[PDB]
Amino acid sequence: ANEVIKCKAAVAWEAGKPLSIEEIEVAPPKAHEVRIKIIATAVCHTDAYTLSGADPEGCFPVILGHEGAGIVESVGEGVTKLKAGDTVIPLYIPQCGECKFCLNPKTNLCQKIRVTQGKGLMPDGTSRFTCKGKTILHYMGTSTFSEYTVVADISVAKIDPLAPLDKVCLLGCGISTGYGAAVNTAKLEPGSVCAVFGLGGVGLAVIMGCKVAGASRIIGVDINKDKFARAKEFGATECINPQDFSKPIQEVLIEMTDGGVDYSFECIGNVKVMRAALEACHKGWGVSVVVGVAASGEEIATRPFQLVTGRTWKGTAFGGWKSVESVPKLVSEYMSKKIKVDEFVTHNLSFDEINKAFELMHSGKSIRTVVKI
Amino acid sequence: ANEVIKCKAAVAWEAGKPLSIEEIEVAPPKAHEVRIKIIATAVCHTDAYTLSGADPEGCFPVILGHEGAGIVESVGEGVTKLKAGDTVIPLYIPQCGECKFCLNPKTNLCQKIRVTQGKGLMPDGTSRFTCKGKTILHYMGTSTFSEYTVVADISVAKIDPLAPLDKVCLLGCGISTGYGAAVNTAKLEPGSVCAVFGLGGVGLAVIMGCKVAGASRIIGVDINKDKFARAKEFGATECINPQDFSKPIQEVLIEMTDGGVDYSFECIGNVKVMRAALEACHKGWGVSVVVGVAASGEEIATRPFQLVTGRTWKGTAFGGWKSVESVPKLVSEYMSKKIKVDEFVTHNLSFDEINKAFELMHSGKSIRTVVKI
Ligand SMILES: NC(=O)c1ccc[n+]([C@@H]2O[C@H](COP(=O)([O-])OP(=O)(O)OC[C@H]3O[C@@H](n4cnc5c(N)ncnc54)[C@H](O)[C@@H]3O)[C@@H](O)[C@H]2O)c1
Ligand SMILES: NC(=O)c1ccc[n+]([C@@H]2O[C@H](COP(=O)([O-])OP(=O)(O)OC[C@H]3O[C@@H](n4cnc5c(N)ncnc54)[C@H](O)[C@@H]3O)[C@@H](O)[C@H]2O)c1
Ligand SMILES: CCCCCCCCCCCC(=O)O
Ligand SMILES: CCCCCCCCCCCC(=O)O
Ligand SMILES: [K+]
Ligand SMILES: [K+]
Ligand SMILES: [Zn+2]
Ligand SMILES: [Zn+2]
Ligand SMILES: [Zn+2]
Ligand SMILES: [Zn+2]
Repeated sequence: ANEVIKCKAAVAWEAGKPLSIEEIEVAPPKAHEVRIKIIATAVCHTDAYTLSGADPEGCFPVILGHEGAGIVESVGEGVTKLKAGDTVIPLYIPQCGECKFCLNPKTNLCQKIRVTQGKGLMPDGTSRFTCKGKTILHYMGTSTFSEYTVVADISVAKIDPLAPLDKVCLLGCGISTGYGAAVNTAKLEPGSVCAVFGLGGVGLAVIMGCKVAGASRIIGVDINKDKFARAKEFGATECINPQDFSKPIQEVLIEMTDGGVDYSFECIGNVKVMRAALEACHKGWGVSVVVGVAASGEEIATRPFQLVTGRTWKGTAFGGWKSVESVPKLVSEYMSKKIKVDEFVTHNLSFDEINKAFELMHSGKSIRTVVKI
Repeated sequence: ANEVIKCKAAVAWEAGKPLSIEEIEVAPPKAHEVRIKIIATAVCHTDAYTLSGADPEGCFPVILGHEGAGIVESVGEGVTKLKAGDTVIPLYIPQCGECKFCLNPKTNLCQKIRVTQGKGLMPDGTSRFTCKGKTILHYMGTSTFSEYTVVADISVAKIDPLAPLDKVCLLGCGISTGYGAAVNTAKLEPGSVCAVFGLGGVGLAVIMGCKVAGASRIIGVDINKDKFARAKEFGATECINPQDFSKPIQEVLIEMTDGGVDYSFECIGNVKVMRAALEACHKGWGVSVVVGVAASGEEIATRPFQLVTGRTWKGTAFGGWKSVESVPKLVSEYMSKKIKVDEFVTHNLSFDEINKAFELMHSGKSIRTVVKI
């Protein structure tokens, strides 16, 4: 029988405060739920955004984390596709395969459990986390900052049992998104001229995707020149710092590409840079893809003339990958050396030092920090 | 030998005043130029905007008009594809077929003569119009408000001699644009749910295109309910007036379609409605195409969230048709009865009554007025 598990977890008691390593209780999985033992997890800007209290959708107390990889500890009633021991990756974008969205080839945004997930609850409307007598909320349907988490069965990707979990946990978000933005959303053709704004883990994954697709030019853009070396290693043909120019970055890109790039990607979350990314696109056929998540309230803008004269403005969520069916394949692409993963890991920490990952992220000195549970 | 031609034309001496029927001189065609005898010309809000004086690029004196059909009166040196007698349609969007744009399948925006055309001049930098001792400027590279006009040899579509010129003159603008917006820019699939904002000639052509593509639902939107009857005749499954609802129009549409439309088309030129059109699109795969030409300086806006969650913002110019090769085919589709043209004509006038065409536009009681030269 599946019992209540007593384990450690990094709890976010309140907005604006660091995470606290607490002893918590994890209820057994109910019908169509899966309990997972998290082996490794990474931290992303989104976890920090929610933690800051700036996220109008954020609620506390809560167990954050959405970039993890683990092993199935037990499954609830009705679950047959998964079993104890399976190697998996929690998914914040599920795939029920039955809804209006899963049935449509043009999207990956399953809506089956979005309502409850937004409230930090399981599909049945309750939470499996408790701590010191209080209910602790789930986050993005994953809550990877715990030794053991419980997710909806449609929020799980079964992967290659040989994949090193302290590496593939990154496919839970950043890598997959940037890579998918290039090959799924933009679908850039061989020989394309591209520009990538923001050279963090996401931008690097975009560059990686542009190289896989055979781009002829990949121009990285970042105000932090320390990001350049790794950008080139990933495939950037050149990097520029908007701070070195006196004219708008879009004019610079237009100037160095004889009209503008074929595809641009904003991987920062700056509405002003998003406009520049669109305007840096070549007249007639340029396509700009928004990947960054802007603070709530912020709006993007430009003159309709930009679209009338040929440019297209797109966006992407988790690289457009239908999660459950795609993630296993991304793991296989990693195992076969088609895509990189290890190269995104810049720092490693133990669970007790989880807050240092947030510090490294804000010091701007890391791409991705993997936390060993 | 080609001599100077004295003829009648509707001259716009200054902004904010009615066109003046004058006698003018039309120089012969220089190298790579074609002089055309205009048989019929229509009028649309773009001609009126320039005349209003609100166009930051409107210069006077000028001979307006960009919707025409006629016969080649004579050609200049080096012109061998066209000859006197050919039936043709002048094009404000040329097709040199040799520039980077004409060679790229994703666009129809030939740039070979845009600079001079924008200055109301032929490619050689001069004008062929004179009147009362004053040089008169060309307009949109067509100047169809004259018995005779001269245009670049790459601004000409050779069409079926049997086509009725007082009809196909509308294919030089509105009809082609709306139709193309649906089948070239949107490329909507059979069964698509569509919304068309603005039911003028452009919107009706979009509806016509949606029907040809096999759209399942076509919702027409306009603040003037008198535009509804004809919209339904063209294929709209229903029409709604934004004024009849207290909620923003995009909220009404989302409600009416269980999520939003698959494709929306803005055929007005109102940035606020352009935003509504985008937000009225369905999450995950919705696509909005801006067809309307907004006033200078105005800009469109929305929250990047809209793009990140699946929507796409596009625009179109002359329906994306590579002008020289497409117009003849569009004429053929009309001849074959695949598309409508005659149904767009709401009024007919003689050349001397040309100003009345503008009066009809202001009263909002016309789609297209055809002026017989
Ligand atoms: N759409 C999605 O599904 C999805 C998925 C994951 C992440 N994201 C978003 O992607 C964005 C990037 O994630 P990340 O982990 O790579 O973040 P990151 O902070 O590590 O990288 C962002 C980079 O932007 C650079 N930058 C900041 N201002 C700049 C400017 N004005 N011009 C050029 N560069 C500038 C920074 O130096 C940094 O290197 C974030 O907004 C994240 O929330 C979106
Ligand atoms: N992109 C192109 O290549 C291209 C080509 C031709 C025309 N255009 C532009 O297309 C637009 C329309 O051309 P047209 O000939 O059909 O003009 P039109 O005036 O005949 O049509 C405009 C319609 O929009 C309706 N309308 C006005 N405000 C509205 C609102 N708030 N909500 C709903 N409907 C509203 C008007 O009542 C009218 O029925 C103009 O901007 C024109 O310049 C663009
Ligand atoms: C770590 C980055 C995660 C941010 C995810 C961005 C994806 C937005 C889609 C969520 C909205 C929806 O599913 O209806
Ligand atoms: C009849 C009015 C239509 C006016 C056309 C609007 C399209 C503007 C695009 C300009 C073309 C270019 O810059 O190459
Ligand atoms: K593509
Ligand atoms: K399409
Ligand atoms: Zn992340
Ligand atoms: Zn689903
Ligand atoms: Zn017109
Ligand atoms: Zn050209």
